[PDB]
Amino acid sequence: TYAVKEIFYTLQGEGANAGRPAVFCRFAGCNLWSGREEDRAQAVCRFCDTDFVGTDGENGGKFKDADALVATIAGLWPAGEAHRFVVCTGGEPMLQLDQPLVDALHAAGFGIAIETNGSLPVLESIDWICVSPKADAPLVVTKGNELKVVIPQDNQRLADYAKLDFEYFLVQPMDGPSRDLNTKLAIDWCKRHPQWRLSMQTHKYLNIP
Amino acid sequence: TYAVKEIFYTLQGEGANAGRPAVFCRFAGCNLWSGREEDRAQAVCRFCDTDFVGTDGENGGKFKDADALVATIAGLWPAGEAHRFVVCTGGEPMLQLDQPLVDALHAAGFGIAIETNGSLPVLESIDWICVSPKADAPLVVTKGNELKVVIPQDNQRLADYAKLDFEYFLVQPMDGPSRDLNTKLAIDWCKRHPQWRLSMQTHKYLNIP
Ligand SMILES: C[S@@+](CC[C@H](N)C(=O)[O-])C[C@H]1O[C@@H](n2cnc3c(N)ncnc32)[C@H](O)[C@@H]1O
Ligand SMILES: C[S@@+](CC[C@H](N)C(=O)[O-])C[C@H]1O[C@@H](n2cnc3c(N)ncnc32)[C@H](O)[C@@H]1O
Ligand SMILES: Nc1nc2c(c(=O)[nH]1)N[C@@H](C(=O)O)CN2
Ligand SMILES: Nc1nc2c(c(=O)[nH]1)N[C@@H](C(=O)O)CN2
Ligand code: SF4
Ligand code: SF4
Ligand SMILES: [Mn+2]
Ligand SMILES: [Mn+2]
Ligand SMILES: [Mn+2]
Ligand SMILES: [Mn+2]
Repeated sequence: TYAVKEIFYTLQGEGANAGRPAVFCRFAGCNLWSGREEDRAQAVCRFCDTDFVGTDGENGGKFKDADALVATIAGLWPAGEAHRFVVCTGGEPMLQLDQPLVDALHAAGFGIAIETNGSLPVLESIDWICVSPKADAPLVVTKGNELKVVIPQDNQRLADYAKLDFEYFLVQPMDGPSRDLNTKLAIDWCKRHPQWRLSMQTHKYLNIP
Repeated sequence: TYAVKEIFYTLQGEGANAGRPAVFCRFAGCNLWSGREEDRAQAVCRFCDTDFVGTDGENGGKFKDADALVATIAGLWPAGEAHRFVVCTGGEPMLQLDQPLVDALHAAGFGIAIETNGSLPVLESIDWICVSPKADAPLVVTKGNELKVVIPQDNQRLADYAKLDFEYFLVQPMDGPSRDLNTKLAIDWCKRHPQWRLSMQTHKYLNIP
């Protein structure tokens, strides 16, 4: 049984796959923040820009089983077109994403990517694993496809992240009152340490979902 | 002997390698346009956003041999740092880029990328080949790493491009009086034909070289 905030079709705005068309499956609930504004100031993750509370969003609800969720996802894809790609996000998707859902998606010709905070173990049958480490949470996922670190955070040990087993290392400017400031920092960080790449939140520049 | 407009260190703003730190070596001169505004109206490629006329730009000039150019390129890279990466562009870089320069760059630990219009045969020892087909020009390069097509151009057979031997198929909005309009078009194209991914000129949004 799966609780989902919203499901929509658009372009991936972040990371190495930015610009790629995908269906976004936004699971509800996160392990690092309740999602209520009253708890934000005391949460483990405090900079979230997302509403993952409830199942009242576009195409969002409580789903019977795997097949029922896949039917909604596959129905948003353009008819007759291939290159099927779903991004599982939230919220923290590893609170709900299980092997039978992964298998049902693979069966429906989808490649599966995940946006996860790294605090939970992940299914390695997932095709694209994106980890965004929170500085005050434990990091148990130390291998994957891209490590997308939102900067700046306090207690952040940025250089240590580059010793982990990932293909791509990205820093992403923290959105908020200082997005312009943080963007210049991220750019500077990459030019000083070219192992890193800049991940822009392009969907906020294109004004698309 | 190489005629170079400008050499500068920044982030690659376009394509699959967007956000990646790179030295740009912008070669002077193109075969699809003289470079002067008087000729733009009757040139083969008529939408260029770049100045590639002359050798007066930053770190520009005429270079005695390959070793002199490599020295200037390597001197812009952060000291004691690896992941060396140069983007050869222009201008049409395949007018001047040859095997000695390619070998000298590799010997200096640089991975080589090229931005080329596809009208001239490329050196297949180049590590990243980006081809941007011009609709009214011949296309003699039909295999490479990424195919980055600027849309809309007239006489453009867009879907035909998808059947060429490339790894990534990107559409990039034509900048000009209709950038916002062309961006809407590009997004819509990718969502209709998800084999294609969106390529933004992110450096114009970050306001960086
Ligand atoms: C909303 S999270 C959902 C997935 C999971 N909870 C995680 O943190 O990876 C999706 C992505 O957006 C990033 N993100 C969230 N709030 C952000 C902010 N204010 N600025 C920049 N990126 C942010 C997260 O770091 C993560 O990479
Ligand atoms: C200036 S060209 C130099 C390399 C080569 N002459 C070519 O056209 O690929 C660099 C890149 O910028 C793109 N470009 C040039 N003018 C543009 C414009 N007005 N809008 C968007 N992209 C543009 C080209 O298509 C190419 O991919
Ligand atoms: N288009 C788009 N891409 C995204 C986001 C988002 O809100 N929109 N936010 C992040 C997410 O929800 O995983 C990362 N990628
Ligand atoms: N940062 C940056 N990246 C670029 C461009 C440019 O002008 N700046 N223009 C294009 C180029 O000159 O190759 C593509 N990539
Ligand atoms: S872990 Fe991810 S989903 Fe949870 S609050 Fe932080 S950014 Fe938002
Ligand atoms: S081929 Fe490239 S460099 Fe030449 S005019 Fe066209 S966009 Fe500019
Ligand atoms: Mn988001
Ligand atoms: Mn909301
Ligand atoms: Mn340019
Ligand atoms: Mn100029």
